[PDB]
Amino acid sequence: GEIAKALREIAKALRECAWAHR
Amino acid sequence: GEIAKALREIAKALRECAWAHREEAKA
Amino acid sequence: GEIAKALREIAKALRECAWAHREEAKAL
Amino acid sequence: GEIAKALREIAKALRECAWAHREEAKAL
Amino acid sequence: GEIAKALREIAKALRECAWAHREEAKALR
Amino acid sequence: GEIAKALREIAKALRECAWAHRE
Amino acid sequence: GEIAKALREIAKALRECAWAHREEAKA
Repeated sequence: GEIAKALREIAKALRECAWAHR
Repeated sequence: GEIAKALREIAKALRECAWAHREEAKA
Repeated sequence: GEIAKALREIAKALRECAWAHREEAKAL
Repeated sequence: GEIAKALREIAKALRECAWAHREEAKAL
Repeated sequence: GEIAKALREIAKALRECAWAHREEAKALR
Repeated sequence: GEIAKALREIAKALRECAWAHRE
Repeated sequence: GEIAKALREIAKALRECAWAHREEAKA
């Protein structure tokens, strides 16, 4: 579903926020 | 749908927040 | 719809958090 | 609706997180 | 509702993240 | 509900993000 | 459900964000 896909996109962005902290 | 579209906008904003932190790490 | 509008408000707030943090990075 | 109200509360809290950074930006 | 209650719990957690950021920044003086 | 449980998990994770900077 | 699974993925990402911030603070 499109909503689930967007939520996974949100998670991916948050993983970027954590990896930026590298 | 517009809910999914708004959620994608949130993801986009969070990628900004990632970009800002990278600029923080380099500063 | 009201939920979509609230979600966009969340996105706006997060753009406001990115802006504020860039200013921290520039203040440092 | 209650869900939209809670989502707006989340946006408001995130504007607080921005505020916290701005106060820092003006200090630092 | 349970979903709304959980979302409010998220808002509360974020207000805690704002408070913590403010104190961390002040702890670094 | 499963969605409500995951949302509470998100809240719990955010409290960890707060404790990290308290730490 | 797929939505609940995605939300749990978001929670997991935020737990990453706490681990990363904690190490930043200790570094």
